Amino acid sequence: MVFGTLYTFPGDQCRTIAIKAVAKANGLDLDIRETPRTPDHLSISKLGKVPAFQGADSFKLFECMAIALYITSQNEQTTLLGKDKKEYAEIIKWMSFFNTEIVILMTQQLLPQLGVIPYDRDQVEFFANMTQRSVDVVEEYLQDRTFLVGDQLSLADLFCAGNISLGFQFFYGKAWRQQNPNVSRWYEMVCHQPIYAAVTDKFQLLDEPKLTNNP
Amino acid sequence: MVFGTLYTFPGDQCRTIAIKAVAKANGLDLDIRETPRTPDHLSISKLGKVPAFQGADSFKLFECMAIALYITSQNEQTTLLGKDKKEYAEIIKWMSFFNTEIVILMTQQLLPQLGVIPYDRDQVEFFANMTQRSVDVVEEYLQDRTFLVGDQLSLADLFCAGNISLGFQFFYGKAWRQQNPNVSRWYEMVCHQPIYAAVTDKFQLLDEPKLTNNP
Ligand SMILES: N[C@@H](CCC(=O)N[C@@H](CS)C(=O)NCC(=O)O)C(=O)O
Ligand SMILES: N[C@@H](CCC(=O)N[C@@H](CS)C(=O)NCC(=O)O)C(=O)O
Repeated sequence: MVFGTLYTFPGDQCRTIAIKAVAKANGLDLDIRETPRTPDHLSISKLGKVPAFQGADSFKLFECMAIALYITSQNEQTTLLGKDKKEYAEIIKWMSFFNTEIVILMTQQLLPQLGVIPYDRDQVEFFANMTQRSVDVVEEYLQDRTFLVGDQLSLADLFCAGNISLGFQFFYGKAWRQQNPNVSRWYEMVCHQPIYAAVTDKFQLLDEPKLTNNP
Repeated sequence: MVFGTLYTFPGDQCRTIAIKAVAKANGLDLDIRETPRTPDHLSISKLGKVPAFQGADSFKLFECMAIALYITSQNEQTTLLGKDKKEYAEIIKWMSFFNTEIVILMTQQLLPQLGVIPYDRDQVEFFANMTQRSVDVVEEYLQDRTFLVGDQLSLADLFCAGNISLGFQFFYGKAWRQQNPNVSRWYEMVCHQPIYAAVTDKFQLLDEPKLTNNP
């Protein structure tokens, strides 16, 4: 049967890819609802935030990290949560870092350029820079590393790749990829893992950025 | 011996209380460094962010959630990480929700009123409101609940109480506590748990808020 219901937006959302991916890998079928702010969604997330999740259980969850972790843990033989307590903590670290120091700031960089939140290039430039100095941490970390954590694919690879994909959809052109080769190489690798590619549209990179200022 | 080193600010910092508390409960001694941005701190957190942690191991960690979880997990008999996979996920949820939907917004409410980041009352009012509608989720959730997760104290109680304490230091006067009785009652309860009170200054609540606008 269906293991539960996941409320999200249409397509390949930054905070949802990794959740779909580990569900299909662990053999848990999800019903996907792509219409936010319905009574059943707000029953989980009173604020109407995506992603939100309800088990067939009807066990309720919000926060993308919690949903990803709960799904992943269903498989007591999983390989994706590290070898030992150290590596588990590293996975928590990178998930939390990508969710707060990259996605949040990149969103402040992006929304003004789409019209959503009010616009100001001096403010938009501030966030582009802060976003980039956080990504720089990852660029340098991945020098001579293949995976974020240990020697095989983990939930952090899938979750954080999914997060950063926002950057590859809008800002990260060939030029950017030239200055950020390790992140580019790692991202491109995660996106070609079967577990991840199974639940996403076809991989594709920008030539020119779709965005600079002003709009 | 010392289990490791924790870099933080002086006193009862929103993202550190819970880390000190579970360390002293699990019998792990920490060296506490209260001077940020030293070479050994930036060796962990290149961005100079607090909290950061280095084991005697010299296992390195940043992100308060990851540090709290790593310390807590050292005690394979711990009671603080829930009964089963459902409750573990609930703890992740509340930790992540408090860290992003409350502390982050409350910080945007606070900094302009202290001079740090530029000031604007229309913007400061926006964040006060968003902060409060996230706290409202917790107020309503705690109606007829004692603990955030299950029937006993958990890491989420300690971590999230520690987070929200920022609100009690600056904005949450007797008036506020009247409109938010469940959060007030729960917070006051966590702050009197020995594990938590052991590593904090003496509990104390505001009468009038220390802050409104303008400054
Ligand atoms: N702290 C949440 C953030 C979730 C979030 O903010 N989602 C956005 C979409 S990416 C949303 O649903 N916004 C609707 C709203 O904020 O009202 C998490 O980590 O899961
Ligand atoms: N995502 C981090 C946030 C840590 C953070 O931003 N800490 C603040 C103090 S509360 C800091 O150190 N700021 C210094 C800076 O940003 O340069 C976490 O959850 O641990």
